[PDB]
Amino acid sequence: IIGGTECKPHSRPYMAYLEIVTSNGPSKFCGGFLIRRNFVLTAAHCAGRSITVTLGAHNITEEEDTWQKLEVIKQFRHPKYNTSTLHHDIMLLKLKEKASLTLAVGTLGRMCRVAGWGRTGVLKPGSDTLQEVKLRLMDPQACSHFRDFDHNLQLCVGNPRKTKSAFKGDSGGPLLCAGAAQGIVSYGRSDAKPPAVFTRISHYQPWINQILQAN
Ligand SMILES: COc1ccc(-n2nc(C(=O)O)c(=O)n(Cc3cccc(C(F)(F)F)c3)c2=O)cc1OC
Ligand SMILES: *[C@@H]1O[C@H](CO)[C@@H](O)[C@H](O)[C@H]1NC(C)=O
Ligand SMILES: *[C@@H]1O[C@H](CO)[C@@H](O)[C@H](O)[C@H]1NC(C)=O
Ligand SMILES: [Zn+2]
Repeated sequence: IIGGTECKPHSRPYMAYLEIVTSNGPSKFCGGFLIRRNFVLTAAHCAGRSITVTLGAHNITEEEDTWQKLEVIKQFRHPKYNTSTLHHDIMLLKLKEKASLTLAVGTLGRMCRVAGWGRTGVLKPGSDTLQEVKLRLMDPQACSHFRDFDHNLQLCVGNPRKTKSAFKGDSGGPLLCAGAAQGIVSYGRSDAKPPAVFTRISHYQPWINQILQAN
C-alpha cells in the first residue's frame, strides 16, 4: 500500500496473508479475505502449485497467538480467467479446516478502503505490518489507458492526482466501500501511478455462490 497508514492491529479480522509456492521460482505473496470459515477470496493471478493462508496477522514477521496458518486443499480459479487481460481475476481457496473465530479472525466518486502487506513504494520492500489507504472510485474513462479494462467486469480505483494506491503484494485483498466488499485488487502500472484495476465482485456473485454450494 502506497501512502497509507499502519492499521490498528487485528482491526481487519477477515484479512488473509497468502504465501504462494511455484515449482520454478521462490515464494510469492498475495492478500485475500475470509468469507467463510473454510473459504478465502482472492485474485486468480495469485494461483500456484500450493498456497498457505495466514489469518490473525498484523506484523507478519512476529508470530503470535492470533495466527492461524492454514492449509489450502483446493484452488478454484474462475474458469474464464485470462492470464494476459486479467479478465475475471478472482479465485476461491478452500481451507483444510474451518478457522477458529476470534477477536482477531472473523468472516467478512465515493471513497473506499483497501488493505495489504504489499510494497509501500516502487522500490520499497513489502510492509511488515498491515497497511490501509482510502482511494476514490473513478468513472471508467479514468482507466481507459488499460486497453483490456472493462467497466462491467472491473472498478477503476485511485485518484490520478494523488500517490495513494494499492501496489505489488496487495493483490487479492478486498476493496471495502461503506463497510462492504466491492472489489478485489487486480493490477496497475509498474510506476504505481493510479488509477489501478480491481475486480468488480458484484458480477461474480453467482459464480461465488455456485462454488460454495458444491464444496
Ligand atoms: C492486464 O494488464 C496488466 C497486467 C499487469 C500489470 N502489471 N504490471 C506490472 C509491471 O511490473 O509491469 C506491475 O507491477 N503490476 C503490479 C501492480 C502495479 C500497480 C498496482 C497494482 C495493484 F495492486 F493492483 F493495485 C499492481 C501489474 O499489475 C500491468 C498491466 O497493464 C499495464
Ligand atoms: C515487526 O516485527 C519485527 C520483528 O520483531 C520488527 O523487525 C519490525 O520492526 C516490526 N514492525 C512494526 C511493529 O512496525
Ligand atoms: C485470453 O485473451 C486473449 C486476448 O483477447 C485471447 O485472444 C486468448 O485466446 C485468451 N486466452 C484464453 C485461454 O482465454
Ligand atoms: Zn496481535
